[PDB]
Amino acid sequence: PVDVSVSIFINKIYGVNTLEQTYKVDGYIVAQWTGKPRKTPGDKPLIVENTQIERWINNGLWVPALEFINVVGSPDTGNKRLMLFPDGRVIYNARFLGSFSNDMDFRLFPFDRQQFVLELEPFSYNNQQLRFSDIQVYTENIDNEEIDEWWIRGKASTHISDIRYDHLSSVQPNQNEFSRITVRIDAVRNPSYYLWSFILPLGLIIAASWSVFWLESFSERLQTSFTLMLTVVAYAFYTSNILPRLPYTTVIDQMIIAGYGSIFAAILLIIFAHHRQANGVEDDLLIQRCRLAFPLGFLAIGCVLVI
Amino acid sequence: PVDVSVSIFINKIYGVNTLEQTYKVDGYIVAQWTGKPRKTPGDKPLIVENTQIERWINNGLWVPALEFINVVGSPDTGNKRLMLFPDGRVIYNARFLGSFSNDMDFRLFPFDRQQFVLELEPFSYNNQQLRFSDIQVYTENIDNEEIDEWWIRGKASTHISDIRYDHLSSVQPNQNEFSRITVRIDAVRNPSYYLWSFILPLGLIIAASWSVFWLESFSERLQTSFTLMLTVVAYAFYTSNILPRLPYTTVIDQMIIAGYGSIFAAILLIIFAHHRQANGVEDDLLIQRCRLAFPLGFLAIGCVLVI
Amino acid sequence: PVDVSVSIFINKIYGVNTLEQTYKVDGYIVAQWTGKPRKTPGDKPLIVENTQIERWINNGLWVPALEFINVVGSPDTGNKRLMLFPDGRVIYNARFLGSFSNDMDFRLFPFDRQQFVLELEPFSYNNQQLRFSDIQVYTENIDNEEIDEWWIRGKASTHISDIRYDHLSSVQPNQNEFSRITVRIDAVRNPSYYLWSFILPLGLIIAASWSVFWLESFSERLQTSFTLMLTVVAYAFYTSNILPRLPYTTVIDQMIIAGYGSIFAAILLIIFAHHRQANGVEDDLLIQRCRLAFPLGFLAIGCVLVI
Amino acid sequence: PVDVSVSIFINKIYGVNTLEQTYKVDGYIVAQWTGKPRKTPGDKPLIVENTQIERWINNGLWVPALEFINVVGSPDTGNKRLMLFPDGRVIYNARFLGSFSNDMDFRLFPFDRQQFVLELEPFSYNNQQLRFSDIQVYTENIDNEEIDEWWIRGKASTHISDIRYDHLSSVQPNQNEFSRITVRIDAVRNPSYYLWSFILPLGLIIAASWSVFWLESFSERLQTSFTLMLTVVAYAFYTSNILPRLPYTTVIDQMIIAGYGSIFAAILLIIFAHHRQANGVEDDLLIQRCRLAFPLGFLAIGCVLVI
Amino acid sequence: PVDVSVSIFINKIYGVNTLEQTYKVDGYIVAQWTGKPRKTPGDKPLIVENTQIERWINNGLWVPALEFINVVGSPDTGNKRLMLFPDGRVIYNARFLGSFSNDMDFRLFPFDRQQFVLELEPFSYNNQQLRFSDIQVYTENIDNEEIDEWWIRGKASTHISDIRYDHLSSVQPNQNEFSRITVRIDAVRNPSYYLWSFILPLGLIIAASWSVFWLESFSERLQTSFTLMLTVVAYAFYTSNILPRLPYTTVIDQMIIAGYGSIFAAILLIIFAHHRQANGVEDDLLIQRCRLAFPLGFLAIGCVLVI
Amino acid sequence: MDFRLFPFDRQQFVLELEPFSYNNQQLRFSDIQVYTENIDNEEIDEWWIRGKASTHISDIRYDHLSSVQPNQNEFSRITVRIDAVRNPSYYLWSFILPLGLI
Ligand SMILES: CN(C)CCCN1c2ccccc2Sc2ccc(Cl)cc21
Ligand SMILES: CN(C)CCCN1c2ccccc2Sc2ccc(Cl)cc21
Ligand SMILES: CN(C)CCCN1c2ccccc2Sc2ccc(Cl)cc21
Ligand SMILES: CN(C)CCCN1c2ccccc2Sc2ccc(Cl)cc21
Ligand SMILES: CN(C)CCCN1c2ccccc2Sc2ccc(Cl)cc21
Ligand SMILES: CN(C)CCCN1c2ccccc2Sc2ccc(Cl)cc21
Repeated sequence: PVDVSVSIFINKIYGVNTLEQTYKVDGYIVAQWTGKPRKTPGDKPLIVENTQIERWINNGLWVPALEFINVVGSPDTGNKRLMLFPDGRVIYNARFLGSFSNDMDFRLFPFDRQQFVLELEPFSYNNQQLRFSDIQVYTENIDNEEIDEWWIRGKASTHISDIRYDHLSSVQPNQNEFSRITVRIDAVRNPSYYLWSFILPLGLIIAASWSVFWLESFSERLQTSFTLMLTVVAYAFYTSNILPRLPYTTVIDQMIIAGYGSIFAAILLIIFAHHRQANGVEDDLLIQRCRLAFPLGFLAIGCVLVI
Repeated sequence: PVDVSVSIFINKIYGVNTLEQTYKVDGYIVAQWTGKPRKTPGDKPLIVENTQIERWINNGLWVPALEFINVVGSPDTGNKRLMLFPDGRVIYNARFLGSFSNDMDFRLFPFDRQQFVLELEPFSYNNQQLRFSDIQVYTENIDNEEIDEWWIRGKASTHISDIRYDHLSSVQPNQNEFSRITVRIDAVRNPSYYLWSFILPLGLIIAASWSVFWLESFSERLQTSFTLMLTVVAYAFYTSNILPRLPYTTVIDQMIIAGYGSIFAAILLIIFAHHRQANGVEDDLLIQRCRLAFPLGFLAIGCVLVI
Repeated sequence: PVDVSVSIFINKIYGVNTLEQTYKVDGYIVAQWTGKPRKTPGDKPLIVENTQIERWINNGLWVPALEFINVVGSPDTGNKRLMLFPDGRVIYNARFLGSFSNDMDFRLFPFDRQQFVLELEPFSYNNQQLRFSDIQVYTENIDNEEIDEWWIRGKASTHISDIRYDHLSSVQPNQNEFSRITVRIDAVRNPSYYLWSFILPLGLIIAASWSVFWLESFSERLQTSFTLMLTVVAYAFYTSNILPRLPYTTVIDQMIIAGYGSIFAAILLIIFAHHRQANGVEDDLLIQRCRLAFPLGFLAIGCVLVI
Repeated sequence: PVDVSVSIFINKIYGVNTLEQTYKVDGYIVAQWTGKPRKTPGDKPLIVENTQIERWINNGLWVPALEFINVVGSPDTGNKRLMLFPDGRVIYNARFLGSFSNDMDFRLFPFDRQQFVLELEPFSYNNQQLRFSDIQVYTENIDNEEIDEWWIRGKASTHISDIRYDHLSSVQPNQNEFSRITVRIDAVRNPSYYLWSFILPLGLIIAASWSVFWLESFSERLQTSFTLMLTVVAYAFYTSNILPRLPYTTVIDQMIIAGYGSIFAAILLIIFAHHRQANGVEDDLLIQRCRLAFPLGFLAIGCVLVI
Repeated sequence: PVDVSVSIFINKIYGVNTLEQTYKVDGYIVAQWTGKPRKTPGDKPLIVENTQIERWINNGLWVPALEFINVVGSPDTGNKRLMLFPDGRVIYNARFLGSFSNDMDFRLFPFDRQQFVLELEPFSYNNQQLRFSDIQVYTENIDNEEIDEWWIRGKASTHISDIRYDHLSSVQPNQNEFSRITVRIDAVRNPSYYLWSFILPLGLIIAASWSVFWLESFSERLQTSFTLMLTVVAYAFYTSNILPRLPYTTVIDQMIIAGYGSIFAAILLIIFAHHRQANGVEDDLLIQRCRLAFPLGFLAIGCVLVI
Repeated sequence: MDFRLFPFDRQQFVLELEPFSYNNQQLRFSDIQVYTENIDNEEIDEWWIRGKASTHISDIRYDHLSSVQPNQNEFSRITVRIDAVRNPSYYLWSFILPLGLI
């Protein structure tokens, strides 16, 4: 029941696809397993590069297909080599680049925590078993990820479990448990760019929105309101175009509704101030001095969005 | 007249293409059919992985090409294995990723009901017949589909019918019936994001549009109208850019016309109020108090949009 | 001089590319031609699927390369079969998906008439001749094409002509005429979406533009003009982004200039009204009552845009 | 030292890529060269289609790899045939589609002159020499290209020169000159669409910008300026999105700065008028009558942009 | 321990991908290494083109797989030839096009300095050693890079170092040092386009923003502020859409915050001016004459952004 | 230096640095800082530099008496090379031309 050692060198993780819940991983994979001894030229181990490998299989060299369970579509394989040893053992080494899938919650958008994962498992073998898994990452955190998009937190999580597959296990009674290496790296999004260039401007806009109450007239207030309205619609548009498209509301996306809100509540106040009067036309004395009472009310409701 | 058992494990449905009426499906397919017994090494069944399979065909192993009738372009095949059994039976197992086509009505829009479908049928065989179909989906609904885009309603819809193809059935008299497995999954779009972030803002915009009648002057009313106009055009653009492009009007798209409408109706009243007079310049007394009569008229016309 | 029968099943025409003058067509092609009789296993005709076909060619089976004259780049071929008959005749059957080219005039944009076309012709044969062509389309019109983008008018246009190719016909004296099947389907664009959601809003905008003459002041008129100016630029942008990019002016694109026009003519009038006077400042009495004379002049010029 | 005749049929030139300086060309290529006579079936020349060609090379048929020096990435080869003649001569014929590169100056912009080019040269042969080159285009100019994007001026430029490659010419002393066919067709951009739909609207906007001086007040003038400012920013955005992205300023791009300029110059004037006075607040009498002096100054500076 | 000479002809570097930190490089690679002498037809060296090469390996011709360490996905190989010499030496010559990865700091932005890099290294050989590396670039700078996006500063830079790979070096004791050629070209971004068309317009906008202090009223000042606000949001959108997307703030991106800043500070002053008074309503005399004190304060803070 | 195209030269000025007695002491990275400008003042100056920065840092074999120390005789050599063009003004304006007239 073959023991297989596996090593995964991860070279680059890039191009998240928020909508498809998808990321790209470039790296090498290495499998090692000891077979029946053989005679090699010299006694040096033998090297078999690319095209030559498939020919060695036509002569009964077994090389197991190891599938990336969580890759979306067959990956781009660059180079592959076999290392056939005189004492039997065999090393398969190949570089890969593949788009891998995992569940990704982006609802806390500019402040994400994500988990990029590789799942390896033999394509047709249940008593060929993954001996031990080793993942070699060569980076550093917190560091260059001001230039880079993501903050890795954890280093190395491995598993190597057994998968059941209870469906048509009568196709082969008593044996349908496959050996699955699971590799998972934890990462955090770099919330600098999105605050310094999206969160902050929106707040200033929402703040300056409240300055509508320091307009003297009423016509001034209500008319100006509509310009604020436009300002948000403009800023929502700017937001939507550049930010990653999703099927839920992000934190930024919530703040954008808060804008739409404060402004439309202003209009109501601005108008109800006018027509809650003692005569026909007296703006209600205290009410349009919600000048430093809208900011408080907004900030109070902006402390329950957090919890 | 060969019996073929089929099983389809569905791994992920993603990337709808509203314009092309198209979706992507990643999963495995398994075919089982009993052939002339053979000697396998040992008596254990024989495994034939990838490249090796095509070689077994060159020696007279028959393996039927099973076509995805409704796939748009030949799909990406990842790994394939044969399981040759000593008692004859044979298992073809392969992972696929393909862009599939089906009719899709998106007119409702953010409140969709769609039907993702697979159609399998042998490419050149009419008395080789699909024994039974089993589809294995491993998800859950109503559930994680706040993080996910779609709400599946049904689980398992199957078909296994006979297709006629009456065109040049004299090419082979009396026999042109192909066995077609049809698999169809029902799903609902998640109408959260689009309400919370598109429907609602537009309503507020349309609502605040009506507040034009609470402007005192006429110049104030008529001038402000044009800013409301701009506000809709802005919001139509924002809408159009982010939402899926289609060749018909969505619900949102109608609401956008309702905006364009109310605002232009306002303009007419606002102006007709001014010149429907007893003197040269008297704004008509009751009319510019359609303040809480436009909201009713719009809302009345917005309850016949539903039925 | 070989006779070849051809039939073309058209499964889907999708993804027009206005700039490249290009459309996508998914379907099957079948060629039939009678060769030297042969012995098949049993007496049942022999089936040769995919990879196996190329092997049968290495043994001297002639299978002509049929080229799609007007396909842009070699198409995606999915499955192919040979049907070798004991009495000689041979059937080639294969599914294709390809991006095809044809001349396409889009100057009447939302109200198009187009002609989607396939041109088939053998790649190296002049006395192998296309016997008869049959095209099998299974749709219906006027019908589901509210859900679908296009309205097919004609059904079946076929040709099968002979192409001259007079360049280096001394490479082979007296014989350079190739047999070219021409298939062409006529279709009309569904002008609903573009009217109900683009043409109409623009008209309301242009209409409301004229309401500028019902402003009392001159400062009111001239200033408001600049907001109208903004509105068109906004609406031009919205138009351009969503509509298909082209190298000529569409109908919509002209109407957008008509907007740009009426508004800039207003400014001139609005200003010329102010200074075409008897005293220093008298707005010319009749002129700023081109209130219901710009609409007529615009509508008069909008009845010569048609013829 | 083999003589090779070449003919290039150009079927379609489409999809310019302004940033990459890149275009697509679909067409056929034909190479002819006389070899050692051979026995053909019959005495009719022998036809060898596609896959079969590579098999004939395995038996010592020499077929020179002809490289497209200026193609970006190996091109899409559609169909290929050999024509083996009994008298020796051999004809290679294949259809190609490839993305070709050339230096492209887009600074003029909507009034471009460009030169689309093919450069052919053998990949490993210096005394195999391109006998004569022939290019077959079947179009017409001026004519259609109101429907088409480009105006071809010249017809046929050919070269067939010798390339030096002085780098490691000691790898093979005395012989490193390769025979290079050069084909180049000259074309002009169709400056209708961009004038009628971009150039023109911008001028009207810039013109209407100047009408700011016919506002009576000063507050009217200065405030309106900012709407003009917004108006340009709006139109700059519209321009940028639709027009081809570049790393230099186009003519349109300059015109857009001219807008930004006149409007900001207006602001300066409008304000300097107010505070260049004999009292505290007297708008300078002649200066705010730069009404028909800004138009002249702009048009004067717009006649030195040309030379 | 094989000596390998390498030459790299670089034809074109294009299509930077700011987000993925990625660039495209098309060129040829040449490897030369002297093997056991052989008999060639004639005594002329033998040429082996494309497909024929792979056949020569099946007969024991060793051709080392040389990997591009920093290429993202296996590159597009166009044509390849072997030049087998009678005296043993062998030349591998092939054209490639590949997307290569390198670290790229885009924070400066329109005034970038970048370093485009190739890393070549044998895929399975440590005592096969890269003798010497030669890179052939044929351009000129400062020069056409007004038409071209980038200004190359340096010419060459080579390395040829030894890489350790200390992970599972017990797989082969005492020998795991691979020979890596490193090529790096230095380049500068051409900051003309981004200054002349982005930096400048923004400044004029920000400058004209300050002209808000020369408005007479207070209602005029505060209301106009909101139009300036809109103007920046507009310009941010325009900026964001066209400029390369990044995960950090560019220089332009900072300037956009400076706009958002000055305008919101204006609002505060404009409002604080009104209610820092001796009576109920006296605008503070000196303060609203920060007319030529905001420009200075902004320019003072804009000289600490540099250092 | 090839001077056969004299008044119209292209030359390559080069530095080669390498440790005098060390093979596993290795030149980590090389950086060369030139502070000039071209085409420019080189009407006053004799030469026109074209390229800026060429570096190498290779390993030199020295296969002669490598048994003096078996298995280790590869020295780390920085190579720096600058490309330059001769200023063909003076020699044309004052030599080429007069001779043609003659
Ligand atoms: C600043 N350094 C974190 C840069 C590394 C960025 N990189 C990455 C990118 C996007 C999402 C997640 C990751 S994690 C990761 C794990 C291994 C390796 Cl080799 C690279 C990465
Ligand atoms: C929403 N949760 C049910 C998650 C499922 C998302 N996913 C999906 C996406 C778009 C449209 C339809 C579906 S159904 C489906 C069926 C099987 C699998 Cl494996 C994935 C999916
Ligand atoms: C609207 N119903 C006619 C549905 C068909 C639409 N479809 C189509 C799409 C884009 C452009 C032209 C066409 S025509 C056509 C011809 C044959 C077939 Cl099989 C499909 C199509
Ligand atoms: C009607 N005529 C304008 C046709 C020319 C259009 N087409 C083209 C497109 C973009 C850039 C350059 C060209 S030139 C050209 C040369 C040969 C052929 Cl076959 C087509 C073209
Ligand atoms: C003015 N000419 C130097 C243009 C250089 C543009 N091009 C380039 C593009 C993007 C990043 C780096 C470079 S460098 C380079 C090196 C060789 C060649 Cl062939 C082209 C380039
Ligand atoms: C116009 N500038 C090129 C003047 C430089 C002349 N100078 C020089 C002289 C003879 C041959 C080559 C050079 S290059 C060079 C590189 C660096 C420095 Cl610091 C001086 C020089």
